[PDB]
Amino acid sequence: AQNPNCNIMIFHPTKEEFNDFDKYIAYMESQGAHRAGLAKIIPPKEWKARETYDNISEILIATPLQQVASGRAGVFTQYHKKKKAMTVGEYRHLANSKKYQTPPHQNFEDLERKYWKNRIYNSPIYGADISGSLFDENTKQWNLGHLGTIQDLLEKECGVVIEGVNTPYLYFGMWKTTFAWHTEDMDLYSINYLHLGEPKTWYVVPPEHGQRLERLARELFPGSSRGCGAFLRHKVALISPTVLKENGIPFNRITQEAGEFMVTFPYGYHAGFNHGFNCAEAINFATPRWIDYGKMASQCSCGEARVTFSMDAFVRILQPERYDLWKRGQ
Amino acid sequence: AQNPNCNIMIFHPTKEEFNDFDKYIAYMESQGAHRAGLAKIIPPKEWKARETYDNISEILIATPLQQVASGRAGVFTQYHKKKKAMTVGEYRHLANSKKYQTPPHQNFEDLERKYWKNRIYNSPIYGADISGSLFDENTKQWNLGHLGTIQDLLEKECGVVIEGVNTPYLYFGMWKTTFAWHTEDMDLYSINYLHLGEPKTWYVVPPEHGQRLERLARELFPGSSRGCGAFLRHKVALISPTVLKENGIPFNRITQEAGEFMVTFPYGYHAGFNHGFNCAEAINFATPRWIDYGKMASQCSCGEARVTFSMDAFVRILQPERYDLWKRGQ
Ligand SMILES: O=C(O)c1ccnc(C(=O)O)c1
Ligand SMILES: O=C(O)c1ccnc(C(=O)O)c1
Ligand code: NI
Ligand code: NI
Ligand SMILES: [Zn+2]
Ligand SMILES: [Zn+2]
Repeated sequence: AQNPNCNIMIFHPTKEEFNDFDKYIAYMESQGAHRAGLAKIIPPKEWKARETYDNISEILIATPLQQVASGRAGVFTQYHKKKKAMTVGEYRHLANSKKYQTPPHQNFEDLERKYWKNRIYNSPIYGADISGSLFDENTKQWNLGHLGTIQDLLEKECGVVIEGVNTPYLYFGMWKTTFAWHTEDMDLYSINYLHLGEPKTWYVVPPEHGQRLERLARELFPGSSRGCGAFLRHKVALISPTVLKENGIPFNRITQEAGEFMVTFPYGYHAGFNHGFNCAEAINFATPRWIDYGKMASQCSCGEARVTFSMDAFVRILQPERYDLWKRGQ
Repeated sequence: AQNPNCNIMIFHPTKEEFNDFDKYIAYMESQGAHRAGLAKIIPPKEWKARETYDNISEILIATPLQQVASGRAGVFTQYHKKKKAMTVGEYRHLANSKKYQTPPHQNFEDLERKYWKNRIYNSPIYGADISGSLFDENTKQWNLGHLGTIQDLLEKECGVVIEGVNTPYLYFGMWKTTFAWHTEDMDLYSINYLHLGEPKTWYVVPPEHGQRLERLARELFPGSSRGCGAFLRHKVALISPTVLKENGIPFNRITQEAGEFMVTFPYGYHAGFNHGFNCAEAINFATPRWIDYGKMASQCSCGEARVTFSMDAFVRILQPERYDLWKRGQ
């Protein structure tokens, strides 16, 4: 078996290999990349997402989110407090202000230490889940707005036509902005491109060990667990690498820099943080190998978890026994 | 000047002419098609949207709408009463039931007479604005899920990058289901493909005469006009061809059949009805010629008009003086 230790693999496709997206995902999996839950892909030197990022300041962040923490430094939850709308230009200025700017640091490891030591004592503001794309329409390779849709994948594999659409989202981050431990909706794949700015550090648990993370989370957030059998779907819980190590949870970490893609694989739990002002674009996607994961995906039915229009058909077709209960939660 | 009488033109592109969508829209306009407000395009015989429609019955209509009329036979409003969810298979069975099925009729003109005589005395159920597509992903020509986005058009023309996405919608209709007099959001173009089933009859006012329709509507719906300076944006008012003729309003009519495209042009008011069970797909789009119409588009700020996520950026960039007032309405 390839990649038995479940290491995060890094790929350097040629421009020829960068033409057929589906084919290259399949290639990565043939080398065992999916066992880690996360892979990095560095585009060929001839490739670019768009010409420049000089004209993005007028994009609106309609609902910036202030991420307020509760708990202890290595085990905490965060809630999202809505703030007034602001443009990307205004947001960038805020990110670089004395209150919010990245501190002096020696290297990525030093900054990681500072993050886990000090995150809970600040409340950074995140510009998340903004429908849109920064890929040029003329970019034909790995354009996240031009991927095959999940609805078409389900139709091709299972023969049923369903409603729903599948479009990309933008994320504008600043120092200490945080994404909580989660898998994707319906345990889909995701792909994330860091367009511009400072790095993003990722943590990931191998899909074959996801249940170990779930069990620890139940122990560490006992009230939350009693409230919902799938509370990690709420995307609010953080556990540090030190605490994961203390509890023997298998995981890996890697830092993504501007110009790099990350792919998360079905049922790969991940979490992470931004180093400073940046912009990323992400979208979910499916392959034939996903279908079995979709059929088995846990669901939140307590009502807390956010849910897109497209989710209904996924649950309806792949999980008909769970559909009525889930629908009541929606 | 081409097409000075503003007649609805019908086009028969060859398979070669069907390759470049933008180029063919520009060609139609060079022949004066836009002066009518509406054009029909019959695809080349070699073209197909998808292989079959045999597997669409499991699509969900989450919120079917019962269209309840008030007023008189030729001048009425309709409101939408929400009904329980049903699949397309269930909806098709309902459309064909004795209560809702198309009556016996001699030809399209006979059915049109019956529609305007009897519409208000029934309340048909419409499956409208369902995000999704029935085009095969391998259909490369005139695939309504693969058009250039409005956001990219605005960026190309005016140099500013904006948030937002632009995806198609499905419409499942039955006898007497009705679309009220309206122009598109921001006076955009639209394109409509009738995938399957019974015909759709359209009425349209030439863009150069849109104000004449607005003035008559103010006279015929005086309370509505007092409530909102752009109340046709609410998409609830119907005026028959007989009443339009009585009041000297220039208009044209045409019936669309399965397998045919209709394009509406900026500020072309249109209305119409379905002949029986059918399914259509539609999306808005822009060209460089649209920008001046977008800048001048009326807006509803009374709060009634529905508004997509994408609308914000359009108003923000093209109509900054109106943005604050419009935003309060949203
Ligand atoms: O905020 C991010 O960068 C991020 C990373 C991974 N996943 C998500 C998500 O919402 O799935 C968001
Ligand atoms: O219901 C339709 O077929 C239809 C036709 C034209 N326009 C619209 C619309 O919502 O713009 C809907
Ligand atoms: Ni994620
Ligand atoms: Ni319309
Ligand atoms: Zn829950
Ligand atoms: Zn209004």
